[PDB]
Amino acid sequence: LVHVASVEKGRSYEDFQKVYNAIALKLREDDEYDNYIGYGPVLVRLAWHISGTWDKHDNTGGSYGGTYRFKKEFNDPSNAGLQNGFKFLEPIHKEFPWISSGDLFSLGGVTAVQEMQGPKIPWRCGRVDTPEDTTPDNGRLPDADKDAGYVRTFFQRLNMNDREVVALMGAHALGKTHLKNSGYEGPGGAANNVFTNEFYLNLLNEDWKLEKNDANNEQWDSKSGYMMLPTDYSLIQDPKYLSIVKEYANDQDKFFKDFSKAFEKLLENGITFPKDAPSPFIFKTLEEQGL
Ligand code: HEM
Repeated sequence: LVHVASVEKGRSYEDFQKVYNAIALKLREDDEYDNYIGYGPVLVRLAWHISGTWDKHDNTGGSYGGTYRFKKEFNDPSNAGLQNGFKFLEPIHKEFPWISSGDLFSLGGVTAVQEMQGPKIPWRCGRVDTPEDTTPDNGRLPDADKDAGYVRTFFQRLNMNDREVVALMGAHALGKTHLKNSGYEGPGGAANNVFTNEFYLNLLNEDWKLEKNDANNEQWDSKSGYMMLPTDYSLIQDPKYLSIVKEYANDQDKFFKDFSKAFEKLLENGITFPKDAPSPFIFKTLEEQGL
């Protein structure tokens, strides 16, 4: 099963920087969402969920086909809450109807990371919408109540190794769990709409207690009001993951560079780029443009 990137007809870097900027300006404007967290975190989770359905064995799933727009995937229990991200991006799609759905959802996550002061994430265009019957079945996104061996095995299906898994999980410094969406409640730190390495610092430095929440699920909670999923906490229970947690807690730049590479890879899994494809784009932030 081969998915070849096909650039939206006649488009180039400037076109996609315009779409970036529209997303970024709306991120700035719609600041009230989720008790003033803003839409940045949910856009990052949307880009990950539309990509995290990929299966390396048969190239099903993945960001290419934009299939989150179809009911079966939109209504996956694992995707509860991401409707808010889709609705955010709808007026953007209306203004730029030429962009593919996969390109929009993945660009929304790149834009959110960068606007939240995260690393630059190179991004490539050319995902092509595919029909409803190419939508992957529910059940391909991971469970949160599991341990390190589950996490490790899960991510082999996405061709991610230990370092890439630990780097990607640093996105859990962003946003929060919502009890009605996932049966978990609370944020993982204090700066949860700024992209930093706080997730690793908090795993190492907080005093975590294993508690039950109001949905009767266990999670790790700290007296500062932070929380970790069981799969988050597994990163300090496993000695291989713990080493990498310590590395990223002690080196902000290294985390940013490893995250950028793993996140681009996540967003590009499944896609074949022609040798003649444009090189990846690195968008300027609004701040860098004086906008
Ligand atoms: C073992 C792997 C993972 C599990 C089990 C997991 C699970 C969760 C759960 C249960 C939530 C809460 C959803 C809610 O209640 O609204 C969450 C939120 C989130 N996840 Fe993950 N996740 C994983 C990996 C990742 C990855 C790889 C990324 C991106 C790189 C990511 C980004 C996020 C973001 C940014 C949020 C906050 C969303 C919000 O505030 O609306 N997750 N995740």
